[PDB]
Amino acid sequence: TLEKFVDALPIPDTLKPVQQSKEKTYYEVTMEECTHQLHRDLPPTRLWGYNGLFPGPTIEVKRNENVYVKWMNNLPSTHFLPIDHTIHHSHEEPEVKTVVHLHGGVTPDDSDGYPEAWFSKDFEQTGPYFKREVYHYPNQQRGAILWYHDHAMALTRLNVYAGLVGAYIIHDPKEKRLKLPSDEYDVPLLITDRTINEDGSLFYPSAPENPSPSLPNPSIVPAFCGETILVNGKVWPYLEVEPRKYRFRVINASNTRTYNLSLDNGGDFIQIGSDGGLLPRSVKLNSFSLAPAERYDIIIDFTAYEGESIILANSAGCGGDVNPETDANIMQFRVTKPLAQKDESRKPKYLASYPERIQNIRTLKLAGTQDEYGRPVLLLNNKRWHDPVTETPKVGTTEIWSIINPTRGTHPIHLHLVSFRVLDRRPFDIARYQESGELSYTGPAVPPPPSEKGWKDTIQAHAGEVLRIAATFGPYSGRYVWHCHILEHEDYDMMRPMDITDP
Ligand SMILES: [Cu+2]
Ligand SMILES: [Cu+2]
Ligand SMILES: [Cu+2]
Ligand SMILES: [Cu+2]
Repeated sequence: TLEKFVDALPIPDTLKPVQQSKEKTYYEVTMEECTHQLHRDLPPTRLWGYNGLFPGPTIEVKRNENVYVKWMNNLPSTHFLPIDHTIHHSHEEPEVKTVVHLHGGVTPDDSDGYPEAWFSKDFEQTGPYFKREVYHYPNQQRGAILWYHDHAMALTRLNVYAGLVGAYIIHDPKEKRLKLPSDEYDVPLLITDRTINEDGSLFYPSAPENPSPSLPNPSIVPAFCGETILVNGKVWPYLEVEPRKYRFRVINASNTRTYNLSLDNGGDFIQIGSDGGLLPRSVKLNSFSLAPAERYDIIIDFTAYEGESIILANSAGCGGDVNPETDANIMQFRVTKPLAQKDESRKPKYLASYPERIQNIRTLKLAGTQDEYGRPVLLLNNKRWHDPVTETPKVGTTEIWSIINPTRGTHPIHLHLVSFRVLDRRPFDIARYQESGELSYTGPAVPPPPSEKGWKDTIQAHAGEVLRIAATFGPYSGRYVWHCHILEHEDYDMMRPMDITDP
């Protein structure tokens, strides 16, 4: 049992380009097995990290900066986490496959990290949709918090759990005039839950509880809940802050876990941004939900709290009620850093302008069948990944997607390429829907909360509700994906191709 708040929060260094001109910025990032200490009292942990770091280096770019990243695999030929060879069928494929997805990137399709565009060490073998070694990110999109992570077919949950996550921030110079906290007062917080063995090794389950002797071994599990919470690669850390305003880029980089965050003194956050950038107006919040892959861009004002220790707390359980001594804690702010200068930052109310013909309305069901071993296989609209593509929006057109969730839990649905607006949620009769396919509403539609009135790319589709979103598909055409971002679901098999067409 690990003592909370004994290690300082690491802040990943910002990556430096290999080459840079006015016309092009070129980066190199190599996936490496590495070892890092995750807590004062733990032996160092074997991890996989981008440039050997966990989290990977923060990448900072400007809006419209012409950026290239050569993501390279220099990993061992065998995994250290348990592979289930039964969940995917294919010559010999390598055991360790990787591909990097820039989550939220407005990105040409062959640079988006398609799950079948994977590569092994030194690109020796490549998947059937691989086109290029050096990914192109034109960054023609709103300032926002993005993040990058592995997306390889049938291995995403393992490769991400291993450590392959990092932040990517797009800065729009037109927002500088808002005077939001910046530089050292603008800090990413990548939250990852983990279970760690006494010898410092990562624990990831090789089977569910009570496995039959015919269940494959290893077997995928449908959800993972870590015993410990890390921020920026350290267990239950502390951060010393100045008594002033900070901006935090809060990223949920966990496999399954949803957080519900608050400050233990009852203090408020100010939300300034969602996945897709600044909200139209700042939103004062006492708490917020944060499902896998969601980002909240927030201001915490420590001005009136000098000397205090304030816990970033969590009320959401994972596989049970939250434990006050463990997963109810994220990190600890200590307002004990002297002011380096006057706080000239602002927490303005007016942040951005607010968020068209409906070409199509797609009705989509979240469901799942059972495999020959009795395991649940989670599916989008009862199709497998490999089935012919059905979500085929036309480029430059707007659609409404109506996501029906008759399952017992929330699924955070992510669409690549685009960000979208949230229209509403509406409860329905689950038994009736399961029995007949008939959708009968048991309540009026509810508009999104203020947090969800801007632009999103990953959205909680709660149980027994229809969620409606609207997106304009573009600016690129090509082969992308949409999926549940619970990685244990994604990999078996809650992920579908999404082809944006250009007739
Ligand atoms: Cu993602
Ligand atoms: Cu994505
Ligand atoms: Cu799911
Ligand atoms: Cu994805």
